[PDB]
Amino acid sequence: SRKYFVGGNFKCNGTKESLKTLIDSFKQVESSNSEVYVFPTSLHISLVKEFFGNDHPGVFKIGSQNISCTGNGAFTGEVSCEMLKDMDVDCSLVGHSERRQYYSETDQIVNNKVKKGLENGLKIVLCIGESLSERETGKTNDVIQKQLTEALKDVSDLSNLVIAYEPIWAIGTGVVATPGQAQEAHAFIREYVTRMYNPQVSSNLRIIYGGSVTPDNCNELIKCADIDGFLVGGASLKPTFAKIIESAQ
Amino acid sequence: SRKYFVGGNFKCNGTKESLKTLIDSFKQVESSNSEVYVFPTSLHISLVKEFFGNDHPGVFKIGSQNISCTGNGAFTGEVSCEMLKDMDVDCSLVGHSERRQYYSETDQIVNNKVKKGLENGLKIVLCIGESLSERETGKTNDVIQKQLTEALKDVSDLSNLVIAYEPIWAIGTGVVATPGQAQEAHAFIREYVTRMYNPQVSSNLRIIYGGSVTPDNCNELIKCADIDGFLVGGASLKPTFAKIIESAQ
Ligand code: NA
Ligand code: NA
Repeated sequence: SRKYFVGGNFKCNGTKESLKTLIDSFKQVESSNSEVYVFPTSLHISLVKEFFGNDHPGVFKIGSQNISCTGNGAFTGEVSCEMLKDMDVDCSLVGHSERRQYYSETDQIVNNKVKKGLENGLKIVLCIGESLSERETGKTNDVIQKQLTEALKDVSDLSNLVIAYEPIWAIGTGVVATPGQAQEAHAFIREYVTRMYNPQVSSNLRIIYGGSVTPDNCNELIKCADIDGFLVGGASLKPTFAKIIESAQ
Repeated sequence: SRKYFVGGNFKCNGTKESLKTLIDSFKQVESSNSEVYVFPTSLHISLVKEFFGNDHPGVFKIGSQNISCTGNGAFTGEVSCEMLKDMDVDCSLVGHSERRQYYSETDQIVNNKVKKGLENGLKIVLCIGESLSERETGKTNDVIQKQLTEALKDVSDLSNLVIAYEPIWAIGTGVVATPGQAQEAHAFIREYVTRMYNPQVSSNLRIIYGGSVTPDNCNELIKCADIDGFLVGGASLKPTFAKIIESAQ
């Protein structure tokens, strides 16, 4: 059976003081049957590693929120896979909705980043999802197919991939996603991955839910047959992120 | 008379070990009449601060290679001015040629970033410059005017601004800029700032040269009347960056 994956995307948040307090809480988490990652900002990755230190259970690992399309060189403002590996970071998000929406990350850029990450041995959390206009006009499945076809173009091996479904339509719009709707989207993603690859590959692929996750709804969502964990937003900046990890046990 | 400014842009380069060695050299620099900044990647800022420690000569300060357009929040992959201030970083590059060229930073995004940086108390190194096609078609001045007009739109106070002129036409093209050509571009920039503001403001504004700078040419360039220091690329990842600082004495 698939090992569950619980990620905490800090986004553009954190201070030295707030992260010190938060990581002190996370060090109290004694064990997990799931993979557990937190994704601080690039500015905070080394600090967060220092805060964890060695006096912890080895439940939490650290990931990046983004990776450069290129390796080292004349890429002002960018951070490369090789730099991350030097820092002992073995995972990154790619194609988060916010980067697609705000920073001109196209499907083709996302493909480039997935390939770059996987080639450098990183675990890549590929983010996909449709907007409210797309959902309301019946294009959910068209969008998921396009995003997968393009993001995974010439990507042969999914062993180090995880897919996060972001119900963009249900984030900040006043519209709310039910667990049933989440499950339906995850089942469809898995079904398309079967077509693009095969049933063995799709059966092994973790598909994590990247909508609104809190301590109040995580236990219901994780039971859904095609939901294999979470990519958590704001709830990952609170000690009760531990309750979300516990739901995945 | 203007205080000179020597910046070292590391771009997307560095490892823990290589930076440890480099900063150990930079700590040997005993004094400078110039402002001195190094701009590591965001991943490396806290480690570079560690390596300098708390008993060095106080010659070097640390800057960022980029800042977010927005403050904290749901901006995956971005690092904000407020985050930089929390880490005691007081300076950033904005509008570097590589970000304009590769990451879709328009003049309007650059304006947004200059305003956001300055409003948060950061010293902003605004980068401008024209391409080889622009230079060869006679558009150098048109391009500089446009870039300044847009980047400084509604920017009233230039006390925390520095401008870096990047002769993009002379970087990676096989075409080489002479110090005379650099001087001519710097003089034009200052002349246009006079028109946009006034001669007091333009006489106080540092305009630093962001073309090819090494220990072999820095002494000739710094003597130029309108060249007030440097934004150095690859030469800033070597101990001999110290020789470039020394040219600005
Ligand atoms: Na499940
Ligand atoms: Na000069």
